[PDB]
Order: sequence, then C-alpha cells, then structure tokens
Amino acid sequence: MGNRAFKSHHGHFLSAEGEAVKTHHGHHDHHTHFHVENHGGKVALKTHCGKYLSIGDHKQVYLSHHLHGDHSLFHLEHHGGKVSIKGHHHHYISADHHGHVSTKEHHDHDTTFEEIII
Repeated sequence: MGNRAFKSHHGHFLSAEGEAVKTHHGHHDHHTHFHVENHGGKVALKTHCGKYLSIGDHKQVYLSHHLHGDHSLFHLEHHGGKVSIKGHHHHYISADHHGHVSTKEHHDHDTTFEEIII
C-alpha cells in the first residue's frame, strides 16, 4: 500500500522523473511518485499508468509494462522498520550513494530502504 517513494538511506528516495528513474528527497511537485500494490503471491511496483520496476542484466535497471511473474513484478517485504525489494536471481534492489541504483545479491542496509507514503 504505497503512493510515494522508497527511501534509500541518507534522505533520498527512488522516485521516477521525465523518462527515467531518479532519487529525490520529497519536496516539490510530484507526478512521478510510486505505488506499491499486491499481485497474487507477490507485490508490484507501479508508476501511475503503465510501468513496473524492471531489471535487465549487467547492473542495468529500468521499468517495463504490465505482466505476471517476478523481475518485473516483485517480492518486497518489511524489515523491523525498513524494507527490502527482491526480484530474480535472488537479488534485492540497491541504491548506493556511489553507484546509484542497481541490485545486489547481499542483503543488510545497502539493499534495504524505508517506505514513504502520503
């Protein structure tokens, strides 16, 4: 149940923007927020009209259309106070100061975020 963004530490949260994914605080404007919603045995990441978190390979990360499965639709779960998102190959999503957003096989904080709502 979410209609805003995911905090990846420090104070920035994955958000969408123009034709690409970015990380912002909260702030101005809008319109490229992000919605969590369930899908059968897992959960989906969906921006407002046609787009679901998607991962390519080689640390390349983007967003695809509607579909069923994992990789695109995801399995994401809470963590005490934080969150963790996971898709294919046993990787979780990552957001690292140094290498922006990608995914990692490990799982501790670097691949664990907050949940921000409205």
